[PDB]
Amino acid sequence: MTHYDVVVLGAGPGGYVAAIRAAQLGLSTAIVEPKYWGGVCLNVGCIPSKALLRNAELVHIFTKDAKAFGISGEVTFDYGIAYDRSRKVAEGRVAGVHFLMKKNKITEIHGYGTFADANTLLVDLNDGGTESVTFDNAIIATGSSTRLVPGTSLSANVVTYEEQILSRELPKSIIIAGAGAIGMEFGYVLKNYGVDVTIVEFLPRALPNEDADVSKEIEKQFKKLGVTILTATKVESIADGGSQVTVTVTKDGVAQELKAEKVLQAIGFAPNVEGYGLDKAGVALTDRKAIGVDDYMRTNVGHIYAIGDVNGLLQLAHVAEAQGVVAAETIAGAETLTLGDHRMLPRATFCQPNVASFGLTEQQARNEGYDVVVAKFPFTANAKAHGVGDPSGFVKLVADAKHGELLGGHLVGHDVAELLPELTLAQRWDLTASELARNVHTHPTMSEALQECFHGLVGHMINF
Amino acid sequence: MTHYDVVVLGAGPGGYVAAIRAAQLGLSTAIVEPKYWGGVCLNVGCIPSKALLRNAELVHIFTKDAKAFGISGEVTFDYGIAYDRSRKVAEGRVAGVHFLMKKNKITEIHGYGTFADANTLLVDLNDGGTESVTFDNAIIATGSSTRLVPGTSLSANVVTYEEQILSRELPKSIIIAGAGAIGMEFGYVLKNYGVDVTIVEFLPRALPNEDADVSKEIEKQFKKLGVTILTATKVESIADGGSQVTVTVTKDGVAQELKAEKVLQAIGFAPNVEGYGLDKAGVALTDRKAIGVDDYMRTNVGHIYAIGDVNGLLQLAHVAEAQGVVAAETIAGAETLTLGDHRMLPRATFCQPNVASFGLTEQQARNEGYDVVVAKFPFTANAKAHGVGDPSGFVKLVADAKHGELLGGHLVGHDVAELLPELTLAQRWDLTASELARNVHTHPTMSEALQECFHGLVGHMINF
Ligand SMILES: Cc1cc2nc3c(=O)[nH]c(=O)nc-3n(C[C@H](O)[C@H](O)[C@H](O)COP(=O)(O)OP(=O)(O)OC[C@H]3O[C@@H](n4cnc5c(N)ncnc54)[C@H](O)[C@@H]3O)c2cc1C
Ligand SMILES: Cc1cc2nc3c(=O)[nH]c(=O)nc-3n(C[C@H](O)[C@H](O)[C@H](O)COP(=O)(O)OP(=O)(O)OC[C@H]3O[C@@H](n4cnc5c(N)ncnc54)[C@H](O)[C@@H]3O)c2cc1C
Ligand SMILES: CC(=O)Nc1cccc(NC(=O)CN(C)S(=O)(=O)c2cc(C)cc(C(F)F)c2)c1
Ligand SMILES: CC(=O)Nc1cccc(NC(=O)CN(C)S(=O)(=O)c2cc(C)cc(C(F)F)c2)c1
Repeated sequence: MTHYDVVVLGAGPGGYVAAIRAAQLGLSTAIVEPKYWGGVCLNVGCIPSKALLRNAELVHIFTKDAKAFGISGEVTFDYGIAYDRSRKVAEGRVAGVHFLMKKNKITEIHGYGTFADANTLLVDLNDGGTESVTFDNAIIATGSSTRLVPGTSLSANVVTYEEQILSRELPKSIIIAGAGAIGMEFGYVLKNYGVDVTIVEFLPRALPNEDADVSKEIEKQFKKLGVTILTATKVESIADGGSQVTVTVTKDGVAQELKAEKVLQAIGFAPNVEGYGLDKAGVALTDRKAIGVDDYMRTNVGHIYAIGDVNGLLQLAHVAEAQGVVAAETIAGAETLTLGDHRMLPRATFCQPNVASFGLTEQQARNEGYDVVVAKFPFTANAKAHGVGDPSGFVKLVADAKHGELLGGHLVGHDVAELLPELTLAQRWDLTASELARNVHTHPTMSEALQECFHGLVGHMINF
Repeated sequence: MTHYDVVVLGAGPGGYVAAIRAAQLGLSTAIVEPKYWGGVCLNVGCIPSKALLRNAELVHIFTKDAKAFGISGEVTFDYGIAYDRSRKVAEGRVAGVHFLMKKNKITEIHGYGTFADANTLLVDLNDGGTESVTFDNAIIATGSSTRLVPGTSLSANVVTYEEQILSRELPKSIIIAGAGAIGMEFGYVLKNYGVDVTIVEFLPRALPNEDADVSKEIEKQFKKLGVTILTATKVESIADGGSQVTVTVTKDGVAQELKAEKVLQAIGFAPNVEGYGLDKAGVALTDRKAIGVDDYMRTNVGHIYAIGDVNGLLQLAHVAEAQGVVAAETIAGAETLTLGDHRMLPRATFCQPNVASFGLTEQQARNEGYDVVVAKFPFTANAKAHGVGDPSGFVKLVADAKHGELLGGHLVGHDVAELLPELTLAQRWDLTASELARNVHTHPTMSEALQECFHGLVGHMINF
């Protein structure tokens, strides 16, 4: 029944960063994790997927663009080597998490935690033992799990991201349920490695959380890649027949069968809230079955916090880390700053072209009553995008007309995920388009498209 | 004869942007240019060089990283096709400038302008003949020319960037005089296309304007590429023997002869100040033979401005454009913002890894009496850099300890030229390290390294 100021449940990006921050602030800290040090993100998520996406991008270059770059010769690509590299990358970063745990003198507890009451955690140790731990504060960082299409089940040929990303061998053909970031990214990797890919989306646009202009562009790019995207299409049932999987869908009010060797379920993620005594701690769930929190990540139990995907606010790694910092700082009574409207946080999808966005879409800002101004600059007017060989896409900024404060930003193009920091910095610290347009951007860079958008928000664009 | 509110001399990025902004402000504008619409940058500079650099980077990726990416096959690369694409990119961007001039109702005058007095310009027209233009304001935007090693001359095998970048065929070997951005970029392109490359630099490090830690890292990567860099070495003579060029260099009083098929002179650029009647307009030069200007780009003649490389302040394209906007706004009496100390402006070099920086180096900040705080984050601790396959390099931020105000930032790594905007926005609008550390950066991106540097400036890094 050892005692810690802080016990962290789960060691994904939210949990292990919260534990570092608590340790930095002088708090005795323990973190409890049975399986994934670094969580989903480092083991089977962000880290390995970005390695596989880079490999896929190089296939797409040394295949579709070789002639235009003066590259000649018969090239072959081996997905197994891409897989192997992704696992070595993941393993190196996981070893990093353990290094940081030791550097900060955080106690690792290798097992699964169940609450006995608001201040007691019982742990089933990976070695078979059972141990108890008490705490002054708890940080729940237990993540989310894949949501299955209602009525369907997993099987040999019907998999979540986890089994798919851990496969060294690819199928001949796949059907991906869900056109969010995960489904689109897997579609990009598999199609470039020669898998027939169909992506099925219930809403009428791929990447339906994005601005509709962005959805339209990414649909066009994926069609050119040879991916079939079926939008406004409901998956009714999934039947694993062994040698093929049959997906029954409704589209245009008509039931139709699609067949493939494999099916990836990627329709969303549900917070992990069952099976570890949240009820014994007294912790309340929202109507959506996420752990409710306030702006300081506090649950309804004042000394128990919930960070990362388990609160369902914005299920991304940098959000989990930032929420972990807020919780640790709030526990310690240190100066913190809350995150505010989580819609303003940045996010990206790492197919090529990238999609990167923050804040409100143009349609959302109009619906919420802002006096909306929009500036859109296409990368066909950017010198760097032509030099790199990919002038597709654009930057679209949405601002409020009273002072030119930013409401959102929507980017699609080559490597645009790196371009968000200046925009979220301005939004957070109340710099307007008039201040942003005076910030000189290096030439020739993709980032010059930001500066032309600022000009268009305040007056007239120059190089457009 | 014909009269304009504003006449712009030269149509590089400085001139043609100044003319657009003057036009936007309602001033009747003409722009005089004999040869390069888009100037050096769009025709023989930034635009085609970044196209060649992308081709070279794809050679490097296959050549050194093919095996690790699972790519097999005997591949050849044809520099001729890189060359052809660089010209097509340049020609499209020049057509763009012409579209912008007509969209903004700017009069193009196709010829070479000479001042007759402080309000009259004589134009020798390309189509034969002479026209006289009078003006109320003039913007001199006449650029710079290559400085040669004293006593040397151009010949068939001794060239500037202009003849070299217009060459469709490559030599077997080359000596590059000067390890500035231009010399390093050509060295990167030519070495990747199989040329034996030696770069000779008078100062004791390559990219000597950069922070010494950045120079050390780029020298290391170039040595791994196989480029010989000779630092603290003075070129004293260049003798073109037709079949070979002999370059005599000295270091520590010892002389040595270097031989190669070709020599590229890239030791610097001198403002263009002779031969177009500056004396007749009354415009004064600095001791270094640049046109002297104040903070609003005005020469000693109050209604004559000088922008871009001809004022020698910081000979970069985005600087020329920014100075053009200031000059045009000042002429019109519009609200403007001076650029201040030009050392704070951003700059980048586009070999791989990129180098990108702004502001003071750590040593310059120490020498000027700041209370210097430094934070350095290596890309070996960045998840995106490992996924991309290039974890080399770092981000190094220099701040003042009183409030955490940024003094400079120095980046070397994969595609880091895109990461400067947040740093220069914060420096310009007085956001300190403690405001920057709260800006959430998307995961996994190279930009997360910025956020970790902010944490180190205000406290302790988390993921390092
Ligand atoms: C394929 C894929 C790609 C992704 N790519 C990105 C991307 O590029 N960028 C991005 O920002 N996000 C990405 N994500 C999302 C990202 O993985 C999650 O947002 C992130 O991992 C959430 O972190 P977390 O700490 O909240 O939870 P998790 O990383 O899910 O970690 C929670 C941990 O809690 C442990 N746990 C659960 N219950 C208990 C218990 N009772 N006791 C002890 N431990 C317990 C689990 O074992 C798990 O390791 C991706 C996700 C997937 C699936
Ligand atoms: C190989 C190379 C690569 C470069 N890469 C980059 C890069 O990546 N990023 C960057 O920011 N900078 C880069 N530069 C520098 C960039 O090219 C210059 O800073 C930029 O061109 C300066 O713009 P400017 O308008 O001052 O002058 P210029 O572009 O030199 O244009 C001046 C124009 O004035 C005209 N002119 C001269 N005298 C007269 C006259 N009397 N009458 C009429 N017209 C006249 C000339 O014909 C010319 O077209 C590079 C330069 C080179 C050589
Ligand atoms: C002093 C010293 O040697 N320290 C050291 C040693 C070994 C490893 C590490 N650090 C890592 O391994 C960093 N990783 C854990 S990470 O997956 O790259 C990652 C993950 C996340 C969520 C966010 C980032 C963000 F920072 F980019 C990076 C530090
Ligand atoms: C409404 C409409 O149809 N407009 C249109 C049509 C055709 C072309 C263009 N514009 C260009 O071609 C832009 N170029 C000239 S540029 O070389 O790319 C360039 C150069 C510099 C110095 C800086 C940038 C910076 F913006 F990135 C870009 C506009």
